[PDB]
Amino acid sequence: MVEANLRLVISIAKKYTNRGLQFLDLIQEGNIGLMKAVDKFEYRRGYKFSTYATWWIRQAITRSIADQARTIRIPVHM
DNA sequence: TAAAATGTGATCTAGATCACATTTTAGGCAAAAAAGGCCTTGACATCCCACCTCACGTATGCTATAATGTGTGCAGTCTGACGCGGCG
Repeated sequence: MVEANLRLVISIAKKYTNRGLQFLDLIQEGNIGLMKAVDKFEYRRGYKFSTYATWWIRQAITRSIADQARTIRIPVHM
């Protein structure tokens, strides 16, 4: 599953590899959200998988950029 | 020889005498008491300490139409010598 959907991970990743942090870190975090979605996904919902891990990936990257990527940590609320 | 010094002598005038009683008052010796030095007491004032203390802030979780191989805006190519790994 994971080795299959790596291209989803990288595709979504490089929408956000504008000069925020760096490519490969967005990619790696994307693989983390991917592994979550593989751990959680239900076939019985019968939907496509792409959407599910799209959400999960996007969460993971979207707050790893914010936790990291600065010398001064601004937490999520600000 | 000009100009300053020298005798008339009786009539006075501010202080000293002189023995003894009474003050004083030292000065200096004993000290009473008061006001510092010693401590205490009551009363205040201000805390240090810390002991709590709720609101706001913060660490973390999912969101099911679906979407799946970068690139990406740069460098302008300095150059002469010296090592080293191919390169026959």
